[PDB]
Amino acid sequence: ARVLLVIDEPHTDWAKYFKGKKIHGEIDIKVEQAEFSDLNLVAHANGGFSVDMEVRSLKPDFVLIRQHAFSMARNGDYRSLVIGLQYAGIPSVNSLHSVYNFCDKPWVFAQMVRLHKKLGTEEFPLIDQTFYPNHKEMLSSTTYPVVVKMGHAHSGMGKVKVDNQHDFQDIASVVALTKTYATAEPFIDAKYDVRVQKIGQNYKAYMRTWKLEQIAMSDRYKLWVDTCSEIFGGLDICAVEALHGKDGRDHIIEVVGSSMPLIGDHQDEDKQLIVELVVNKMTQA
Amino acid sequence: AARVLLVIDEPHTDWAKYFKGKKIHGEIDIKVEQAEFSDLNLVAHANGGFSVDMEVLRNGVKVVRSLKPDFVLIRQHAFSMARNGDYRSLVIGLQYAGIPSVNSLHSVYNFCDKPWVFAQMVRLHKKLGTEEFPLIDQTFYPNHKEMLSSTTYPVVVKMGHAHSGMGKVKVDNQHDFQDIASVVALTKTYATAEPFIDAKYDVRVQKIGQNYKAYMRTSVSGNWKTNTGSAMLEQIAMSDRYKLWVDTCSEIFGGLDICAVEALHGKDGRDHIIEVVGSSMPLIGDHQDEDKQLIVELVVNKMTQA
Amino acid sequence: ARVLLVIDEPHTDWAKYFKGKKIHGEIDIKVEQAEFSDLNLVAHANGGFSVDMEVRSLKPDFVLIRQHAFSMARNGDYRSLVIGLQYAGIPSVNSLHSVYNFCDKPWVFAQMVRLHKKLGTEEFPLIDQTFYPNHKEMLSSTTYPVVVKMGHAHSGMGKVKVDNQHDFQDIASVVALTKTYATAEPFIDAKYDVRVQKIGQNYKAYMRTWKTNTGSAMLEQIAMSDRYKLWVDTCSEIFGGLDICAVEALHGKDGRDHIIEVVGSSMPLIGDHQDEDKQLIVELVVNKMTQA
Amino acid sequence: AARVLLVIDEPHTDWAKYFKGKKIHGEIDIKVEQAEFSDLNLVAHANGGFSVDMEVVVRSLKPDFVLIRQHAFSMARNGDYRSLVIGLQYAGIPSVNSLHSVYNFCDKPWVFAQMVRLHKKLGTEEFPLIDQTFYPNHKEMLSSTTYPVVVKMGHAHSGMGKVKVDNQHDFQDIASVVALTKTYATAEPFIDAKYDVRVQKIGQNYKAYMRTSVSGNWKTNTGSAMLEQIAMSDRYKLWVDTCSEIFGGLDICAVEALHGKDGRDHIIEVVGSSMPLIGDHQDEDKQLIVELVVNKMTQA
Ligand SMILES: Nc1ncnc2c1ncn2[C@@H]1O[C@H](COP(=O)(O)OP(=O)(O)OP(=O)(O)O)[C@@H](O)[C@H]1O
Ligand SMILES: Nc1ncnc2c1ncn2[C@@H]1O[C@H](COP(=O)(O)OP(=O)(O)OP(=O)(O)O)[C@@H](O)[C@H]1O
Ligand SMILES: Nc1ncnc2c1ncn2[C@@H]1O[C@H](COP(=O)(O)OP(=O)(O)OP(=O)(O)O)[C@@H](O)[C@H]1O
Ligand SMILES: Nc1ncnc2c1ncn2[C@@H]1O[C@H](COP(=O)(O)OP(=O)(O)OP(=O)(O)O)[C@@H](O)[C@H]1O
Ligand SMILES: [Ca+2]
Ligand SMILES: [Ca+2]
Ligand SMILES: [Ca+2]
Ligand SMILES: [Ca+2]
Repeated sequence: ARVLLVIDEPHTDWAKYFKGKKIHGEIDIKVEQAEFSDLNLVAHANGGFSVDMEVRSLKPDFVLIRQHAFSMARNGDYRSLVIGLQYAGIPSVNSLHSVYNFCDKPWVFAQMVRLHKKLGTEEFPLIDQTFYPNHKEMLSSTTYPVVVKMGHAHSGMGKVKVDNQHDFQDIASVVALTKTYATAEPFIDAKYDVRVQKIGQNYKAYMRTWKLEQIAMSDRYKLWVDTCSEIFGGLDICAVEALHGKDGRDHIIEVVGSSMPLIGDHQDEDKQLIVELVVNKMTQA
Repeated sequence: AARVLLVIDEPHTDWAKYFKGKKIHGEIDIKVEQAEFSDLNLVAHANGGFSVDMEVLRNGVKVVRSLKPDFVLIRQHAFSMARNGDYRSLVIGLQYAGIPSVNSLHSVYNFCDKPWVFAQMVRLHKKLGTEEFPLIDQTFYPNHKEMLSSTTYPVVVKMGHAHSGMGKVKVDNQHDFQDIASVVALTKTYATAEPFIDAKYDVRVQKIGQNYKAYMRTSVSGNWKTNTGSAMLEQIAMSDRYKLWVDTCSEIFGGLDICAVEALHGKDGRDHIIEVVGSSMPLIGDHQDEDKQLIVELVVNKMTQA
Repeated sequence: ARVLLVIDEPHTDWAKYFKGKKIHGEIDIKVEQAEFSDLNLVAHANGGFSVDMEVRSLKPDFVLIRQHAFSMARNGDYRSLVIGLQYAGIPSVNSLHSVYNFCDKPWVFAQMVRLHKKLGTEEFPLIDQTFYPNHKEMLSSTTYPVVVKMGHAHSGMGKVKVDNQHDFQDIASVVALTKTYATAEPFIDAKYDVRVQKIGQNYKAYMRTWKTNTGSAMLEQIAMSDRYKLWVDTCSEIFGGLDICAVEALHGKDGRDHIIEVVGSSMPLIGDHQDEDKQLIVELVVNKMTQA
Repeated sequence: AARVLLVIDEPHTDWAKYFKGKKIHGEIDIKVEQAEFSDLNLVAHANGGFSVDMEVVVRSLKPDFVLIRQHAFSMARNGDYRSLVIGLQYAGIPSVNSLHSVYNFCDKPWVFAQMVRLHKKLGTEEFPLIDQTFYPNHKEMLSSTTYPVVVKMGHAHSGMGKVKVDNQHDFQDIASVVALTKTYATAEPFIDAKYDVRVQKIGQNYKAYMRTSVSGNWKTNTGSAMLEQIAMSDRYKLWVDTCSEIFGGLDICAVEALHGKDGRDHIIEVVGSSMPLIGDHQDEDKQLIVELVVNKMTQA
């Protein structure tokens, strides 16, 4: 029986979705589930290794990662477990390589910058964004308001709207206390934001209208996510988020990996899709 | 043999000049060494032995010269949560070596957490009452989790331990407060929130030894932070009111030789004390040269007592 | 009913030890107990405040601190809670001031360095320790072996025996990764080590028979000498006074004593009089609460 | 319009000297700008605009290329320059080694993992990777099968954080120290080495040096030691060739291995473009690096 470790919150019962699924028609799949916070491991270059949960130990043959491997908030650093999993040679979705490299939002943005550079604005409208290695480079902005995003954090954390020079200077003084990097980008007066996802070969576009209706995929939206899905060796599960300004201009602000939240009326379909995806990946091994 | 005095301060002020010709007991000369925290290190032995190492730029070659100070004057902030602003171990080292200081090393170490110092003012306020010691209403949050909301807006949020306006922001509403709380989570430290005061001006009452001065500061750049941007300073008369403020605060942590009390003066006529600073308070106004001389007098007298 | 918050692990049922105890003869005492890791609070300059536990909230009239307030190990920093309690103006044992100042072992040691300078080696034999603000000052050592103690940690953590120059250099390079200070001191070929404790006005001395801290060891309560009493009485005066404290010393095979540390109100209770010590602590707390 | 090359290296090597007279496509000049990570900062815009600020006066530049000779990360205070690497990539500035490999080289265990893969593929005979155990944090550090071992704490250089442990009691003391570093660590068999070897590869040039101590230290990079260049073998060529393909390709790299007294080799690490130049051919290596960079610059 093949052991699949799914790093995810307890709500979604992954064992339920993998129930009955078999590799090559007879190799059963056992599902072990737990959050990053309850895991630890030890890996040997020789191949031996063990993942400890809660305390029960297991040896996953594969891993599905649905949780953020890193957050600059307290207790959110799980990079060393990602390193350990890679060290033990365990295959995963998304790839451990992409997971590790997704641990710095500006590092992932840089990849889109390169994409934007090749494709041009009419094909890939990447939002205008500025990167600051530290607060010392934060002096002012061309226009206001702007959205400042501090360090590497999720669910709105560390993201503030700044309406003027004085406030910017204050916010910059706060970046100094985070002792990390930050970005600033034009605040978009949005009519709504859209997220284009891609799981394996399935695509879906959702329209949500400061901080849900499924729409039709377009060739434009497909290009956005197809191009983004190729970074860091390829992302099996990813999505592109863009803001649609009242003036009709689109602005791509981010690309998410395998921890992207499932949304809308089809969360069930998407989980099954992820299951189909992981089963196929496990099959090849 | 000359007594060695180490002054920890930025190079803008040349203390050697101010201590020139000052003698202890009339015949002992004072040799002044000066440097910033960033260029200092030391080693201290329980038996009394010790050495202070100072990095100096002697013509391109980064040279380290060691000294054995008999006394120390601390004019720089020993701690800041900004990168490279943590000099607490040097303060511990100086105390470990038993070096006398101004202000006392004990007070300096205990001044490394603004809310910890503020707690002393809270005690003094419960004791003296609002009429005589109008401490501002402030709330202390050990971490971001307890930052849910405020009774009134706008509020001024002060993150961790920092200076010169660093880490302080004005928040006008509930939604913005929640965003700021999420930022606090990224600083991974404590934070305080206090009522934003529409101030006519702010004032600072200082006490150097037995010399008192009060200054009023007004912004002329539309900065609610009057220490940020150009502003106007006006020295004002000392009052019994101002004197009580700095006298009572000057007694904390065993006694502060150099200290000051900052208060905001509302447009509605109400005063609000927001902080007491130690021996690293910036000299201000048009009497800075006098204050430096007052500090020499104080230090020389403290050195004589040893 | 006065509320007493006891910060300690659950192995000790403080509610039981305080059961029946009343202040002034009629005011009952309500005991709330929890570890630092399960606590949070909010304090206002106006006197308002709340301590949140686990989630249930309380308003302690007094606190007894039995847990280390600071450790450089991950998750061990509770200094902000000690600041909060002081900000809320809550009385404590030991005093919150002393607890805060005990959060840097070398800072505490510095107080003993002064006592030693006043008393003299014959009265107060403080061990020959060296303080390094950071690793850059860690070059060598007069003698070997030495014991290096990194940062601020407990129960033997971060402490290592170093036998030679080269090993010292390697260990110094590790201090660099801790990004904090460290101390070095002569390794004592100890016959045994002793701990002289003082809880209120009750004194006890125990002899324990290289880290007698780690693994199985034997304890023998020994007589208090005036010498021992002097060590703990003087150390008990630092930072405004310690209601609970103990001095640790190493006794070398050559007959010499070496004081290596004074612990505060979170000192572990040891030997066979631990129940009595808890009872002495209860008496102490009740006396303190009565005066408020 | 001369091309700007920013070299991130310490003042010792005068890179401008080595690039003097070199021109792209025959006529385009190359201006060399040099500085250490500590004296650099920058700003990058998604629109392409950007600037590098060097404390020389705070002069600012717009490198057309970058050569990185300095470690981008160290867990010692002030050794974290990862955000500058991210910044350079955000600005889309070509580099040697690739900024991608530089960023991924900021965790020794992450790189070692790559060498684990190659070992699984190649076998001990061709790729004798040392027996190493990775610990995410001090909690899994219970004991060792054999002693003595070498504990390598977190991510650091020049011997920092590396200690020899001769027994269980000492392993536990060191485990408690790791707890204080609040990071990962690895443990590996201590090798009674006759000497240790390093096989380097710069572009298409290979070299192999052997180093042995003479100051009494097991860390032969600490104290007086003797270096001796030796002959390249196909065994060595395989080592550096295989590792040079990781993270999209390493322009400059080397594989370090220990040669036990029992005759066995043990590979312990692969370094990137900030590997120190050793031996009697440092001038030649700096020249090979100039050629490599000139070529890379030519292609852009
Ligand atoms: N530049 C901008 N202009 C206007 N609104 C913005 C901008 N950037 C972000 N927002 C708004 O803030 C929301 C959250 O921003 P962002 O997606 O960066 O946060 P996040 O922490 O990555 O979110 P989550 O983790 O919930 O995916 C966006 O959905 C959008 O509504
Ligand atoms: N609650 C407040 N309401 C109104 N203005 C405020 C408030 N708090 C601070 N300010 C303004 O900002 C200035 C700086 O604030 P504060 O003194 O707290 O910062 P700081 O970092 O300690 O600065 P410095 O080191 O210059 O003392 C005050 O002098 C005042 O002008
Ligand atoms: N200099 C020394 N020479 C010899 N043995 C020593 C020395 N320092 C410490 N030890 C031994 O190690 C034990 C624990 O060391 P120490 O008390 O410094 O550690 P700790 O972390 O404070 O421990 P605990 O929290 O148990 O008090 C001592 O009781 C003694 O047995
Ligand atoms: N397992 C081991 N057994 C024996 N000697 C070892 C072992 N690991 C390292 N050494 C010795 O220590 C030296 C330095 O170790 P290592 O290369 O791990 O350190 P480093 O910090 O990466 O140093 P550098 O950056 O100079 O490469 C090696 O050259 C070798 O002589
Ligand atoms: Ca998002
Ligand atoms: Ca102030
Ligand atoms: Ca102890
Ligand atoms: Ca190496």
